[PDB]
Amino acid sequence: SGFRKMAFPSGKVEGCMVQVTCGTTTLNGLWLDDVVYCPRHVICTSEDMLNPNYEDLLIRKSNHNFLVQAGNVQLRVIGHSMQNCVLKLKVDTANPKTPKYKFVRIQPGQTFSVLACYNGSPSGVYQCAMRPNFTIKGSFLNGSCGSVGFNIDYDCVSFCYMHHMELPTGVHAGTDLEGNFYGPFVDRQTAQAAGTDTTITVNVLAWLYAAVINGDRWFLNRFTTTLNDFNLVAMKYNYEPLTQDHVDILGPLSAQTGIAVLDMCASLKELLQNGMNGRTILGSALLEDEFTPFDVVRQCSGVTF
Amino acid sequence: SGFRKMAFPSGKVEGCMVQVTCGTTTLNGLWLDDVVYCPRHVICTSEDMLNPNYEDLLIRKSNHNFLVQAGNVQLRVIGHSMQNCVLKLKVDTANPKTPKYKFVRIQPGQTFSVLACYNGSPSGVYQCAMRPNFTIKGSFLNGSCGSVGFNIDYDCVSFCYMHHMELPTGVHAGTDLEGNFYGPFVDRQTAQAAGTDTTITVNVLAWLYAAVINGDRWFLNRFTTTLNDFNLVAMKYNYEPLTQDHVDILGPLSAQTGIAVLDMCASLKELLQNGMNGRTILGSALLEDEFTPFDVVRQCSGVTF
Ligand SMILES: O=C1C[C@@H](C(=O)N(c2ccc(N3CCCC3=O)cc2)c2cccc(Cl)c2)c2ccccc21
Ligand SMILES: O=C1C[C@@H](C(=O)N(c2ccc(N3CCCC3=O)cc2)c2cccc(Cl)c2)c2ccccc21
Ligand code: NA
Ligand code: NA
Ligand code: NA
Repeated sequence: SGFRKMAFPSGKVEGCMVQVTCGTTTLNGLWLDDVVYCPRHVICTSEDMLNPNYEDLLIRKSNHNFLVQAGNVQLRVIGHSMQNCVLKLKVDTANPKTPKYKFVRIQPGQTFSVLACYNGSPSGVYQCAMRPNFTIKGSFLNGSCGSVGFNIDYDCVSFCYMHHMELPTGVHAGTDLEGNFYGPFVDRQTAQAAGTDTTITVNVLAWLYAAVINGDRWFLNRFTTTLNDFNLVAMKYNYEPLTQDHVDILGPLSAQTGIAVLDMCASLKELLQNGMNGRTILGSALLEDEFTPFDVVRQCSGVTF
Repeated sequence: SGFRKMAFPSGKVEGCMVQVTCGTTTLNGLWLDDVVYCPRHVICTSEDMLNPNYEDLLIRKSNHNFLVQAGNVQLRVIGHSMQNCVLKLKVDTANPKTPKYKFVRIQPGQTFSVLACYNGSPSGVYQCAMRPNFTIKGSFLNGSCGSVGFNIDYDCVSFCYMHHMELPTGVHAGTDLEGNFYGPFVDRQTAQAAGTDTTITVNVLAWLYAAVINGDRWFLNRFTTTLNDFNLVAMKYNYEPLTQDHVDILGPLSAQTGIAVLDMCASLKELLQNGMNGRTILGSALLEDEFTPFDVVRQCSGVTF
C-alpha cells in the first residue's frame, strides 16, 4: 500500500546522455546507435534566440564545429542534419549502452518520466503529464535543453519528449524526437500563448480509484450521474469532457473496486461542487490529474522493467 | 523554474539489485563488491512471520539454500551471516557494476530516493522523507522487501534505507544497511505503535523559500516573530521546534532571497493559523515538508552526479 508519484527507473536513459557544444553554446543530447539528437538551438548565440534563421545559422557550421562528449570520451561527428526543430549528428561510434527503444508522439493527458540533465550529466528524475494545452509543468534551468521524457515497457524505452524552452509564464515546451513541437510553440525567445488548459478528468477518476484501493474512501457517496450531467459539471469547472472511450479505459479499476464509473463520476461531481472541506486524499488537498489509469494499475500491481 | 519532487537518477543502484530466494521465499537484495545484503526474513515462511526465531531458522540454512540471481547471472554463495535484521551473503563474484558507495544512518527529516523493486527488477523511483517517528510513507507491495533508499553525491551512492515491512496502518518501516531498524520496530507480523509524528518545520521553511525563488510570493506578510513565539505556534500545530541550528542551515536560502529566517517563520505562523484560503503554493494546497534546505538549493542550482 501507499501511492506515490513514481518515475521510471532512469538507468537505461542515463547511458544515452551526452554533452553537445557548438562554439560557445552547450546543451544535452541523446546518443542512440550512431546518432546524437539535440535541440537545434545549440547553433545559436544569445543574440540569435530572439529571431533565429536556423537554416542560415546551420549553413555556417560543419561537422567539426559540433563537439560531442560522452562522459570523458569525445565522439567524432561525421554528418549533421536538421529535422524540424532537432539536429541529428551522425557519429562514428554506435553507443554500446543503446537500449531497445522507439520514438513516440504522446497524446495530451499521457504521463512520462523526465530525466533532467545539465552538461550531459543526470541531475534528477520526476514524473509528469503532458497538459491538455501541450505544455509541461517541469523543473528546468538554463542548460537543461535536450533533457528527455520517456516511458519504459519491460526492456524498451519509448522516448516521447525533448526539452527545448521555458515560456515567460514559467511552464515548459518541447518536441517529440522527430523535432515537432507539442503545441503551437516555436523555438524563439518571444512571448507565446499556450491554450487555456483543462484538468484531465479520466486521470482524476483513476486517482480516486487509487484512493479507494488504498482505503481513502470518505468521498464515496450515495449518488450516481449520467455522462451528460457530469459533462455539464466538467464544463463549469474546466475539466475535459468524459467520453465512453474514457469509461472503457477505466473498466479495470471499476471491476477491481466494484464501483461503477458513473458512480465515481458522481463522487467527483460532489468534490468539484463542495470542495474537500479541509480533508485530504492520498496526501493531497487538491484533485490530482497526473496519474493515468495505466499508471494506477501498474503501481497497484508492481510491474517491473 | 518550476519545482518538482525530484528523485536521484537510479542507474547506479539498478545495477546492484538482485533476486534472493530461500526455499519458497523471494525478495530483493543489494549486491556490492562480493556481498549481497537482504532482509533476514527471506528465511521465513508465512507461519514463521508471526513470531520468528531468526537464529534457529538460520541454523537450518546452508550456503546452498540461498539462490541469488542477478538478471540471469546465477551467483554462487560461499558464506552467510546475520547482522542485526540483515543477511549478508558472501558470493564468489564481485559485482562489476558496483558504484562508489557508503552506508549511512540518516536522521529523521532527511530525504532520500527509493528504488522500488520486485523479483530483483526495478519498477519505479520516488523521493521521500524519513518521518520524525522513523516511518516512511512509501509505495510498497509484497515482494518489495530489500528495495533500498539512497542519496547520490557526484559519483558516490550513500545507501541509507532497506525496506522490511508495512505496518498495519499502511506506513513503512526498514533498517539501515547494518540491519538496525529506524524507529522501535521489529521484524514480526504484529501491530506495532509508531508514535506521534510531527511536521518537519525546517523543510516546510525550505519549501517556502523555494516558492519565493519561483515567484509564488502571496504568503509573504508584514510580520516578524521570535524563535520562542514561533515555537509556541509550532507546538500547537504538531510542528518540530525550530532551533538555531535550523536557522543556520536556512542561511543560504535567506541570503538568496533577502528574507530573514524569522520573517519567513512569521509567514509560516500566519499560514498555520489562517490556512491557505483556497490558494496554492508550488501546486500544493498543503504545507509540504519533504524537501530539505540542501534539496531546494540543489534543485534551484542544477547540481549533477
Ligand atoms: O528550461 C529552460 C531552458 C532555457 C531556455 O528556455 N532557453 C534557452 C536556451 C538557450 C540559451 N542560450 C543559448 C546560447 C547561450 C544561452 O544561454 C538560453 C536560453 C530558450 C529560451 C527561449 C527559446 C528557446 Cl527555444 C529556448 C532556460 C533558461 C532559463 C530558465 C529555464 C530554461
Ligand atoms: O511493504 C511490504 C512488504 C511486505 C511485508 O510487510 N511483509 C512481508 C514480508 C514477507 C512475506 N512473505 C514471506 C514468506 C512469503 C510471504 O508472503 C509476507 C509479508 C512483512 C510483514 C510483517 C513483518 C515483516 Cl518483517 C514483513 C508486504 C505485504 C503486503 C503489502 C506490503 C508489504
Ligand atoms: Na506537467
Ligand atoms: Na510543448
Ligand atoms: Na523504519
